[PDB]
Amino acid sequence: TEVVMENVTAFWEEGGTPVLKDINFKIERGQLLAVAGSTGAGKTSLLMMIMGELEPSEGKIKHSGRISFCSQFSWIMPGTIKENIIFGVSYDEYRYRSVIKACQLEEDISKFAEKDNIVLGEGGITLSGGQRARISLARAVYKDADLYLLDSPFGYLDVLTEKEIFESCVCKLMANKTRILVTSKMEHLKKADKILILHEGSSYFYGTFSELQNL
Ligand SMILES: Nc1ccn([C@H]2C[C@H](O)[C@@H](COP(=O)(O)OP(=O)(O)OP(=O)(O)O)O2)c(=O)n1
Ligand SMILES: [Mg+2]
Repeated sequence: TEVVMENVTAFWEEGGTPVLKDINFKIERGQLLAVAGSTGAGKTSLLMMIMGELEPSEGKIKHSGRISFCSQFSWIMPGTIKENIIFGVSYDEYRYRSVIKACQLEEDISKFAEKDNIVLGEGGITLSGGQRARISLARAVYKDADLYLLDSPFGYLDVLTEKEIFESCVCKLMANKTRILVTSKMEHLKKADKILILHEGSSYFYGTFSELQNL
C-alpha cells in the first residue's frame, strides 16, 4: 500500500466548512488514481494534505517517500528550457530526452537555433500556455520520486494532444510509478486503477470506471 486516506475530514480555517469530508481511498505502489470534480471540490486540497500542507481533523493518512508535484498553474523560472526541466536535479541525457519526447517538447525545441539552451523567463521567448504546461509537466516527471501528484497538468492543450501526452507520459513513461492525476477526462478515468470524484469536499464516487459503468 502506497497512499491511503481513511475517513479524512479537513478544514482550511478553524470552525469553517470542511474542505474535505470523510474521504476514503487506497493506491497500491505503481497505480494511478484519477481525482475528478468541479471547481472548489477539494482536489488540490487533497494533494496538499498528502504534501503535509493541510492536516486532517478526522481520519488517517498514509504516504511515504519523496513527492514530485505539478501545480495546475504552470510556471517558468529564468534559465534555459533544459535548466527549467532539470530544475536542480542531476542531469542525464537519456532520462531528459525521454521526458522531452513523452511531453512532445522535442518538436518545440528542434525549431530553435539554440535548441535546449533557448532561454526562458528573461524577456526573450514568450511561451504559449500549452508550452508552459508541458514544460511544467516535464519538470515534475523528470524529478525522481516515489509519488507523483499531477494537478490538472494539461492546461491549454487541445483534446488530442492531451490524450497523446496522457498516454505517452502518464501511462507509458510513468508506468511503474505511483501517480495521482487530477483530471476530469473520461479516458483518464477509464485508464486509472481507481477514480475519486469529489463534490464540495465529499466523495461523490469512489471505485473503478467499470463499477461506475455497472451503475
Ligand atoms: N489555502 C486555501 C486553499 C483553498 N481554500 C478553499 C477554497 C475552496 O472552496 C476549497 C477547495 O479548494 P481547492 O483548491 O482544493 O479546489 P479544487 O482544486 O478542487 O478546484 P479547481 O478545480 O478550481 O482547481 O478550499 C481555502 O479556504 N484556503
Ligand atoms: Mg485545484
